[PDB]
Amino acid sequence: SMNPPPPETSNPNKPKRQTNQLQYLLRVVLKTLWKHQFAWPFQQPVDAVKLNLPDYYKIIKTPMDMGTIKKRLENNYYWNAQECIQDFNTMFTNCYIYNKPGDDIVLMAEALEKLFLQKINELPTE
Ligand SMILES: CO[C@H]1CC[C@H](n2c([C@@H]3CCCC(=O)N3c3ccc(F)c(F)c3)nc3cc(-c4c(C)noc4C)ccc32)CC1
Repeated sequence: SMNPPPPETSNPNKPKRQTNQLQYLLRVVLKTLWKHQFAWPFQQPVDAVKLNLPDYYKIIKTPMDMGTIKKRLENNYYWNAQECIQDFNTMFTNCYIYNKPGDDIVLMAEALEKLFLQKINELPTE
């Protein structure tokens, strides 16, 4: 099987706005997770061809990753902060769907998710 194309990251037909919460999601939340020791597997779409995982995209139909999330933020793809938070959650739960619970990559995603939730609790008002 081929890989699917990556998720859309820009849509000129979607309205665009800057908000304090979206800026925080980019400049603090995403940046902190990006620099975490376990970030590398989550920095781009899963290359199931390279990883020899022919069933990945048979099981995962809503792929999401931090490279896509960051591009979405940079392209003003999200109107509401909750849309971005949803994509982070999708990334984590995809890992928990595809992989067996004791697997190293699941433990790594759990560590990233714990830090994510801490940073989301510091989201500013507005
Ligand atoms: C830019 O090149 C990429 C970097 C991440 C590489 N990678 C790796 C590399 C190569 C394969 C073996 C290995 O140990 N990897 C690795 C290497 C260094 C790390 F710091 C690390 F956390 C993992 N493992 C990946 C696992 C996943 C994954 C996700 C997310 N959900 O389910 C699975 C399976 C995704 C990517 C993985 C694949 C090539």
